[PDB]
Amino acid sequence: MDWEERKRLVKTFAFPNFREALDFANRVGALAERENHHPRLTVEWGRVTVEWWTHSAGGVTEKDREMARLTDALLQR
Amino acid sequence: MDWEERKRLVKTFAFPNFREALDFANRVGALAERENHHPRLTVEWGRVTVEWWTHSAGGVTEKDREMARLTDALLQR
Repeated sequence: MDWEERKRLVKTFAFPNFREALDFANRVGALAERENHHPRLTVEWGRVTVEWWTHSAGGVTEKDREMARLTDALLQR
Repeated sequence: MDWEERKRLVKTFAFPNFREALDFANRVGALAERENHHPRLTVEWGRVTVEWWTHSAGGVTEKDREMARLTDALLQR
């Protein structure tokens, strides 16, 4: 599945367990630290939901889309 | 704040940034792996929300309360 504007940019990533989901969340966290823009991450067994938005703007901005693309890049598909 | 039954057992933990919130989430994850019971974790700047429930029971069980107490213990207040 690709990113969707739900006002936030959201995508869920599937994993075989909790451990791998948490591992991915940590990589997204490192990315957030580097770009000075943080997501809302939801980690549970087999899934990580990543949400990007800009509070001040009350929605999705170019920075959020950049973070979404950098998040997908972490998968190196 | 103490744990509250919202059917799940929920509590939010405050932090000064995202990094420390993620660090705490990882400790809760290790705890979950040891006890074979996993929470739904929400990590964002300055906060980690921890939710415990048992799917099959459709609510909060003794195991969830045990996990809540073990989660607080991680803080070693």
